[PDB]
Amino acid sequence: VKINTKANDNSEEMRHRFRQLDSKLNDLKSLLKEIANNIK
Amino acid sequence: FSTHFSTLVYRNLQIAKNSYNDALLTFVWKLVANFRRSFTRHPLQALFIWAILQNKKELSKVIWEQTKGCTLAALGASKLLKTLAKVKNDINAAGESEELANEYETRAVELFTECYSNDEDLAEQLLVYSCEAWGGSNCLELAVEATDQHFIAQPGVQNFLSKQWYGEISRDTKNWKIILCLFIIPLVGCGLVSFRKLWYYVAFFTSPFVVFSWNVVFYIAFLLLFAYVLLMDFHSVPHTPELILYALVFVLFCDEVRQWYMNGVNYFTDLWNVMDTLGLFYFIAGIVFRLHSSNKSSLYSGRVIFCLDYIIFTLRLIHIFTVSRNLGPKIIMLQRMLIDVFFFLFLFAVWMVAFGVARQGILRQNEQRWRWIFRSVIYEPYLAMFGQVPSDVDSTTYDFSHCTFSGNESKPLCVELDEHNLPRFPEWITIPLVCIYMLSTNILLVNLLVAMFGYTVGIVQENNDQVWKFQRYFLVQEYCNRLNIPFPFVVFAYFYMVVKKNETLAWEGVMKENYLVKINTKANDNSEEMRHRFRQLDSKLNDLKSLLKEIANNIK
Amino acid sequence: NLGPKIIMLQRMLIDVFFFLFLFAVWMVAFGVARQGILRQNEQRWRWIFRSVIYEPYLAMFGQVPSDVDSTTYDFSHCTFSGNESKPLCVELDEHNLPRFPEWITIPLVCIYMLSTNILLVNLLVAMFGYTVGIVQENNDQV
Ligand SMILES: [Ca+2]
Repeated sequence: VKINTKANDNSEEMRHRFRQLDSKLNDLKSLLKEIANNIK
Repeated sequence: FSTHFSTLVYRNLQIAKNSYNDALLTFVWKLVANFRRSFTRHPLQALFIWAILQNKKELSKVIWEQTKGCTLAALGASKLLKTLAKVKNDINAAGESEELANEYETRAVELFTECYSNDEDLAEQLLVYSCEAWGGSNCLELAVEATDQHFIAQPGVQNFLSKQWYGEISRDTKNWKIILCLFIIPLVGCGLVSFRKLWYYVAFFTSPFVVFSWNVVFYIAFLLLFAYVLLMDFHSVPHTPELILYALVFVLFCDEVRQWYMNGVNYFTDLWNVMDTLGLFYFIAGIVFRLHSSNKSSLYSGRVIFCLDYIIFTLRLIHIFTVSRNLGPKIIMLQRMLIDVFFFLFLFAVWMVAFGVARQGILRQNEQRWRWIFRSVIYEPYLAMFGQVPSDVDSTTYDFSHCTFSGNESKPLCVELDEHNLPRFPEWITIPLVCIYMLSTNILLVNLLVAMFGYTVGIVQENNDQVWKFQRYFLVQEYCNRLNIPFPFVVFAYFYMVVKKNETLAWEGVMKENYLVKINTKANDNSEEMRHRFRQLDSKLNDLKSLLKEIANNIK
Repeated sequence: NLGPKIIMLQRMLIDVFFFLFLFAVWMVAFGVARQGILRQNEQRWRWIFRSVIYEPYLAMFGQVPSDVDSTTYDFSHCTFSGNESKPLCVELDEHNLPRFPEWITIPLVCIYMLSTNILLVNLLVAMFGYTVGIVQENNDQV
């Protein structure tokens, strides 16, 4: 467990957070497109 | 090569290559003249040389990368750059030339690592390959005549040279057991000793290693026998062992003469050969002296010269034995450290002269004898620095009342003429000066040198090993030039000789491609993809905003 | 804390071996050139070996032996006959004149003294130096 923690101590979670942010932005864009389609 | 080549560097290059002491420079000059005079072929070599000459590092690197003969091209380019860099006196051109030469040398060194690791046999085959019209010579032939000890110091090259020196002997046995196996005639009994990985019996003698061991045994035996002949027995008429000594020494002289004949130019430049040549030159004078007994004691004088040369032979004994595994490296650093010896000798000598000057101040008004003035001034402080201080003549022994005032008597030392039978020499300044000299020399200057020597070792100890490895090569090469032959049969063989006298490149290219891929991966390992990901995210956000604007426009 | 110092000597003995060899060759040369002064023929293994070994062996440590020829000049005490067991001798003087020339013998004494007493000895201290600090860290473990 200690070895795994040392390996994980890289602290690169910002990349995953950015990926999640991009996914959320894509979801928002898809929701906007769906709203536009529903309006039309 | 004529129009775009220009003349700024062409004139200097031609002038320097007219007499540059480099065969590669002569070949380059000939190629340049042919290109200008013209108005396998190896054209890409000429193109690469052109690229290198005007200090175009990126263009030269690309052209080299395109050329097939990457390793040899890089080696020779680095050699030529280092050779021609310093002819120009510019402080800017020299820096760029040195930087490019070092970059290319390290580039080739790092390239060869992957090739050696992937296939040792492929590397071994590649190194020994005559080039085509581009200064044809093997890899190590260029490397050794290029300095660049870093390339030859790499472990793979050292292992190759070790196996070459071993030759037809398989390295699977302890060194001591192999040494003992040299002395045993049959190899059948020594099953445990790894001779190989009567035919195989005769294969053993062909190893240069065994030849070198036999040579040192013979040389030490010769030294001992020659010393016995010189000192133990000497007569007006020479006798059997003396004649055999002449025979043996002429055998060695002939071997050295053959070595000189093989390489005349480097013989004079080489330092070690000079000492043995001088020793032989004095030895022939020794024979001349012993020829005719013109005077009753005229033979002892020549025996003196014989002995003086014997000293030089004793030194050559160490000279030849230089490289011996862990023993050899210690010898080299002494050559570099001799500067400290020189400086210490000078500094101590001046103090010696002053103390000798002040020793004679006690003595009589006028020595009037070069013999004793020189003898005393030199000899006395020379002991004091080592032991048994001489000032005991004046202080420790006070007055011994033994002086030969008359010049006829050859008696050491004297005392200044006593006044009214009273010893006039005053102690109150003479003895303190003795103490000052003792303190200055025995305990300060001596103990300085130890400290000095200290810094000389640790600072330069790391590099020393490399040099030793380099030196190792030379001996191998030498014993590779003479192959294997016993000394007495060696003389006869020399006389007889005097009477008589593709796929690897493709593999290297593939390895170079793999190495370039590795270099590209190392460059790309920066791991800066997050910037590109952020740029893509911004582009996606802009696209979403544009889509929203388009939807709004469609609604309106 | 006493024990660790012993081990490093075993590793450092290589320096002792190398120094012994290098000093021995110089010793042999100087012993060769010491006997050049002496009579044409020693004809006695006993004294030739005794002198050649023993003399430079002191010179390297102390009380240089060349005082037989230079410092003491000629003592006029030689047993030319082999029967007499007397140390040392002088080359047969020509017309009662000591034939041994100083102008080369004494300089050689000085060269040997410089080579051995102050250079080869003071080398070993330096050498030993690097042997310690480089390997001192590991020694404790052993
Ligand atoms: Ca030689």
